[PDB]
Amino acid sequence: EIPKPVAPAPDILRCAYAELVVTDLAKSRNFYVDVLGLHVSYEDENQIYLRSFEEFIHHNLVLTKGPVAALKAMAFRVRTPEDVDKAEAYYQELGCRTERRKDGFVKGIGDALRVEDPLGFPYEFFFETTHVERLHMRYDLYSAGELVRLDHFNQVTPDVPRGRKYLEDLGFRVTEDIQDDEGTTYAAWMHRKGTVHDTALTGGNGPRLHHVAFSTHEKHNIIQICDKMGALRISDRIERGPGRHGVSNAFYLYILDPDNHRIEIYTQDYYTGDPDNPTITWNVHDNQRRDWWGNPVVPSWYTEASKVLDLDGNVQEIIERTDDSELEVTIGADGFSFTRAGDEDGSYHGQASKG
Amino acid sequence: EIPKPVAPAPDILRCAYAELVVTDLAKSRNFYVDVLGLHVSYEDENQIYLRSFEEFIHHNLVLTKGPVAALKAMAFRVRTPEDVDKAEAYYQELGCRTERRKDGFVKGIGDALRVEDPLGFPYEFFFETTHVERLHMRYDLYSAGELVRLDHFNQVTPDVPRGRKYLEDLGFRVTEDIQDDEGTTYAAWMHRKGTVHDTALTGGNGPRLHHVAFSTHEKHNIIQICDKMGALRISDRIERGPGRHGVSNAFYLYILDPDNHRIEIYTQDYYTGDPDNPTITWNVHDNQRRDWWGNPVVPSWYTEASKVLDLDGNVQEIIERTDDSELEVTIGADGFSFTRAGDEDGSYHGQASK
Amino acid sequence: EIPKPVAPAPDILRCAYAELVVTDLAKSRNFYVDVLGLHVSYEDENQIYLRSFEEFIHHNLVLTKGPVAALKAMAFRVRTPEDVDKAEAYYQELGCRTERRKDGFVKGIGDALRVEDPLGFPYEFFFETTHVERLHMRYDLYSAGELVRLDHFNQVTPDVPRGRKYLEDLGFRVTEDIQDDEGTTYAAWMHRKGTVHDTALTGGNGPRLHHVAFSTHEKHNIIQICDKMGALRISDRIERGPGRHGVSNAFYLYILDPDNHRIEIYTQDYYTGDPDNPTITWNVHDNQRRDWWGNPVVPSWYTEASKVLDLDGNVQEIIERTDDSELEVTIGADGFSFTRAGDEDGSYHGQASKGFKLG
Amino acid sequence: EIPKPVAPAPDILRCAYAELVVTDLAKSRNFYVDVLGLHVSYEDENQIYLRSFEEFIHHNLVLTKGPVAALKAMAFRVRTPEDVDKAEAYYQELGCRTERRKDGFVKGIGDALRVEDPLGFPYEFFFETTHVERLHMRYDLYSAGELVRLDHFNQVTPDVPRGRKYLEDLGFRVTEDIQDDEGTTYAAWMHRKGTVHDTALTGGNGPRLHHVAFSTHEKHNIIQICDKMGALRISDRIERGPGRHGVSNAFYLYILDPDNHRIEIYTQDYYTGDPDNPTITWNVHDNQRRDWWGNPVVPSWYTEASKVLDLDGNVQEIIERTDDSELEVTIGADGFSFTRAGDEDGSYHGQASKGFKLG
Ligand SMILES: [Ca+2]
Ligand SMILES: [Cl-]
Ligand SMILES: [Cl-]
Ligand SMILES: [Cl-]
Ligand SMILES: [Cl-]
Ligand SMILES: [Mn+2]
Ligand SMILES: [Mn+2]
Ligand SMILES: [Mn+2]
Ligand SMILES: [Mn+2]
Repeated sequence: EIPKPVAPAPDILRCAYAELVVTDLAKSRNFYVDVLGLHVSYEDENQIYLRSFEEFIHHNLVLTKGPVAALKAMAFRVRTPEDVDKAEAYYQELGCRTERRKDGFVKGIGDALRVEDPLGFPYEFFFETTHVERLHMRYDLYSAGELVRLDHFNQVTPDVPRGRKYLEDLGFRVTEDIQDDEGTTYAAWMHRKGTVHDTALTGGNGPRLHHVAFSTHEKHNIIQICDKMGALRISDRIERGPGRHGVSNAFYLYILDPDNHRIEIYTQDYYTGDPDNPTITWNVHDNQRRDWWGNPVVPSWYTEASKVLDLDGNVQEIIERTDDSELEVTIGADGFSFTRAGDEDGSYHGQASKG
Repeated sequence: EIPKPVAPAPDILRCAYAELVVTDLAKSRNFYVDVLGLHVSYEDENQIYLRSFEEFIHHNLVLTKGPVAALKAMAFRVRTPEDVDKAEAYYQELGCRTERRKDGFVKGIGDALRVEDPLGFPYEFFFETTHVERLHMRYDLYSAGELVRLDHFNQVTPDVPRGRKYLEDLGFRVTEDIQDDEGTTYAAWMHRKGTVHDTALTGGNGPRLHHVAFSTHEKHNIIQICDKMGALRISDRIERGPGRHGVSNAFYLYILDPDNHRIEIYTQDYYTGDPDNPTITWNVHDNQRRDWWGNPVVPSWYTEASKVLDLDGNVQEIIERTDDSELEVTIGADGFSFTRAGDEDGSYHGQASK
Repeated sequence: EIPKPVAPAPDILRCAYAELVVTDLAKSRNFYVDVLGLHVSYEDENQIYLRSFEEFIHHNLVLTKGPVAALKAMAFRVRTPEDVDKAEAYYQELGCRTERRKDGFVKGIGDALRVEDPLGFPYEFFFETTHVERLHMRYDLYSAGELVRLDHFNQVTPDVPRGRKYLEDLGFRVTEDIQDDEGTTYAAWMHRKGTVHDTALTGGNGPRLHHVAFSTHEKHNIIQICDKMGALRISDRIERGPGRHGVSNAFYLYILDPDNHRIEIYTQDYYTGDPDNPTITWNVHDNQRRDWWGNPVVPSWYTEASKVLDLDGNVQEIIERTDDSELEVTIGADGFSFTRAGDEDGSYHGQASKGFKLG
Repeated sequence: EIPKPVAPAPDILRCAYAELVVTDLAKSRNFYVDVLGLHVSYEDENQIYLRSFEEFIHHNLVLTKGPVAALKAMAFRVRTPEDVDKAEAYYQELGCRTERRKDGFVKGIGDALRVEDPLGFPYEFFFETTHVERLHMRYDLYSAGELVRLDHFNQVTPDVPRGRKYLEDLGFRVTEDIQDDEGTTYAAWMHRKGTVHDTALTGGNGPRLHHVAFSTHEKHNIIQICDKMGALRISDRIERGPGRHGVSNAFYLYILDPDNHRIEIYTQDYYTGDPDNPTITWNVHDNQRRDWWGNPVVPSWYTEASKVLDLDGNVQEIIERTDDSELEVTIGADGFSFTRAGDEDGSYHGQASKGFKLG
């Protein structure tokens, strides 16, 4: 349904940064800098530019003060300056609204193209960026919970197959998905950089941003984030986890920022860079697909997500999913999940796992 | 109201082993050897004797085939042979039924006393045991989920202050407990060996054995047990966790064996060996007391536990707790918990967290 | 010196496998399977095919019985079948000997090109491979020392800049190097897959193979390998480490197989996939460049490496390095190393760090 | 030849704290607080009082400014106030100099006894101490290299059996030792608290203090301390390690403070609280006894140690060891070590393991 342009797709390297609108810059600074330990590349009264421990581009996260908390831009770095031209022609062919600024939208980025994409998301494509001191060996700064890289974005959208075809045309390769036996797709993960993903589509009402994810080196670094949150008596801002994912095989944690923006901490997925990387499809009723240990997924994880803005800074209208709901079919009143396919023992009827 | 005997208490070193009755020995062997990686000290068609990586006594766990799954004995090692005689005099004065076997009840244990204690639990006291190869440097045998020591037992009993005073008289020192402002005690942790505990009392219907706990070296060893259970498609046997405890500060996991005996995997609690070790009391409504990260405690954790046997091998009758229920006051319809004391944000009412 | 062909370079994905010749197959199997825990894809009386925990191609290591222990092939996977044709044309233009086998040189590989490259190394390029069960979530098999991926090769060659230019034309990008203030390059690291490297050049007499490297998930996995070697009373086969590298920032260990092939265990380097990834140059006299903690580099690490074979299976003759020796200028008799640039305190004159001298 | 007193020994709980004299209080503070992350209980211009993450007594380390860097006191906590009286009666019957202060020698300690013991060391015994906030759940403060407990002291003394007999009479139980086949003892480890040790004797010229040891939770915490020292460009202050010990089975690191006082970081030894805990005796020529991975022990580890003070604050005279030297018999020019007992393969003669000789 989204047509494949004649124009060549831009060569996209990876997810690079997100710009998030926040309502209280000081509260958000405390969360991202004092709790999570992200490093400040630049800040003033209106914005905070933050980067992970191993990054050399200017930033991985921009917090911009504004009236309505929302995603303003999800940015991907492209391989060459000429790929920004290619992006612009590609989205024009798709009949999408675009805006190009030779000196960038945010500090530390040069020539950049922002677009309202066919799923209603604000994508940015850029090459030029101000290099900063790469802190990868600054063990004098290293926190027990250190965030080392930006890993991926996750987007909520009502029609996953529609979105998947579009991202595949753009060069993303699907690595894992969740489907049922009746032709419904609930989620898909897709990559450029050779990890399990750079973005993912989660079926639900949208456009909304589900989360932004950062990596740590080791599993104990994620445990430390939880332990620190207990010590600060903000354990209520731990939403889900820590756990092992089924899809992706990564160790994970979901926490909530002061404006409820969801942040995932993630580590130790696998290499997907080969072009015949085997795709893995999970059944939606498999209770090890999201948490490998079978821990229940809290309904807020399925229902809550962040608003996204269009290029004028207004919130995008939400379009309702009409396909089956992953919440309803697994943990709702008529839901079902299994531990072992075909075994009644360890299955759950009309409720979540573990009691 | 259990009287302190005039006879001197035995000098208890530590928790040493449990004897669990299991209904299918082969299934049980799979779980404890093939899944959990415990080391075989002896086996035959009726029993399997198992030890942890760093143990030098004969075993930490005896699995005995029997008709009804139950705890048969929770055993403590005493300091000297003469302490077995002390234990016998002590429990006799308490009015308890005792049985002394000079050659032991199980293989690899010598002179031993088993008793039906004042709380209805089958306790064993022994000194003599057959030493075996201590495997602590056998990294050729080390598993990614390696269980390295036996850490503690946890007992369900209806009146916590009654049992606590009894265990204090026996020389156990309380390290942590959970109470409310009305003065109810819901749980207590107490030690001999200088860790947070050797045994613990959980308020509930009893006597029942809540769990036996083994320790690992590191947190990732516990993660691996979860990951392995996923791969074996037995994730339904993960009951609760993994988590960080409030009480004890240990990283933890609870899993269920084939007869629904609960095993805890545990690491990185703190030193309690000083006699004035500060005792920590948590409020029952504090949602970080059990899981520090505020994860909810599943009802089964409060309501399910193993039967225990008397010295004839019959199941001990159960006494209902009359004091307030921790389940009811925290996650029941009239329950509540808080993240920050006095703050409605982050509080849960008639509802568990998350 | 090595000219850039007009013919386009093949699109190389990653290092994929090495074929090592071994003298006693059972002894080598004991090391790679029983000690290190690699997974057997296939074996017979002549060869063992092994893969890492997360691999889905047929193998990462082939062990082949032969009279003389040596590297027979270092293999790189290319993006498409047509890239194997490109590789053949590209190396033919370079004037190199090449051999094309439509059904592969080893089991589990299809159409494959082997070349004697301009530096004397036996490279293989292929696309087609038999997929196997990817064991990445088989935690029922996971070892305390589990090797999860093949990471890189490291090659000993006398003229590092000559080889560096050749690999750059082939599309490898240099991520780090070691140089001095007098124009000498002692080593360079270069990648295709977006980690610090897929291969590396170490200055010395060559061609010889320095090592093949496998990665683990965490640092404790590497510690466990050491601990297990102690328990098996083969700690004499731990050559160097464990440590933190300066170059690459990875945690590491070097061990020696039964034929003295060196294997590295490696974890937690950083992302290099951006095309303007900053290139890091370390000075050869910086005592934190190889081991970040300043631990001395044992002389065998600089002097010993494996023979490599030509396409006929004969050993390649060794060409002597005439550029300065990293060993000699850092830990030799007239050597020098520093902890802090410009500070005499924490410097070493004519011996290694931490109170040691060359044996 | 130290007789067993008729007076009963005090009941000793554990090692509790050390008082180290340091020459520059600010530079020592940088090391212990800014580099190592210890927690300040009290400080002024003359002294800094430091504790570990899980401690509830007032301190584990007192840094006292003075002209000559040295150990001033190694303190053990006793079980009851009455045990301080017992310590006094015990050491008086041994004919040792004692000094008793009802209000303590350092802040946060009450009634305390210091003695110049039969081996020349300044021991303190106390019960009373000021309790402080136990930081064990303060994960808002927890550093990547967090030191969680004080674990042990290690003493250099010329005659190990003489010292060991005396400590056994004091209630310490030997867990491990190192000996040769001709009856020389090189080192012994001994405990009260149910870990491998609270103190240890290392054969050498003495009295000198070899080190004080702190524990971490996990192995990666020790790795971080090394990594941080590299980042701070003070890797020259990493003396030995990191490694796995043979004796004790603990993961370890040795670093040097600004006055060259040696600090060990240590984790994951085993339980010794049972009274028949099996001893382990290692052969001095076993190259896995100190480092299980066979890494060489730097000569400074055998030769260098801190001065100790008498009760007047003057340095104790040093007595030379007449028994054989562990350095000499293992890594010296006539030394040897083995990987496998009886096997020439993996053995080292007249040099250290891994390819080094003494610097
Ligand atoms: Ca020069
Ligand atoms: Cl998920
Ligand atoms: Cl709990
Ligand atoms: Cl290196
Ligand atoms: Cl040692
Ligand atoms: Mn995610
Ligand atoms: Mn427990
Ligand atoms: Mn390497
Ligand atoms: Mn020590």
